[PDB]
Amino acid sequence: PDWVEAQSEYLLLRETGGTATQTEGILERLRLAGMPEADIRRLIATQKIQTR
Amino acid sequence: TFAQSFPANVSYNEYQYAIVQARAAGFIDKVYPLTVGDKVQKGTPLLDLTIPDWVEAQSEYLLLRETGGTATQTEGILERLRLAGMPEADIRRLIATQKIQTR
Repeated sequence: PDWVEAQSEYLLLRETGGTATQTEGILERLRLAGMPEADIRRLIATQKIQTR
Repeated sequence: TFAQSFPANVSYNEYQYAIVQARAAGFIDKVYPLTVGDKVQKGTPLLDLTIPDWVEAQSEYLLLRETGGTATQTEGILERLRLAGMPEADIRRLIATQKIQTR
């Protein structure tokens, strides 16, 4: 579950057409949180919150 | 008159002793070819790790640098970094790159 809060926050900034400088910052807060760089690529590729 | 042979053993110098613990929690990025038994030398790479403990404060620094805060306000956030555990050598790579340090 840990990573979900920040994932959704990223997905709604994709909705509210946020800046690259703003969105990238949240992807980085995930890498540091321990999420797999691949499991992140999977996030962007489907705009879907990874849970399992 | 005496003449006795006492048995002895060769051992490691216990004044040349070092245990390498991580300053703060994190995960391992990669680990170099090195296992128990190998002969290493001062400077030999052990492992690369990512630590997100200090990141928040490093921003509190870069921020201070964009608004040109006080020199005493900068030494503050800075010495709080060395107090947090961040290595004096890795700090020089924060001021020099002007980018946060993670790995």
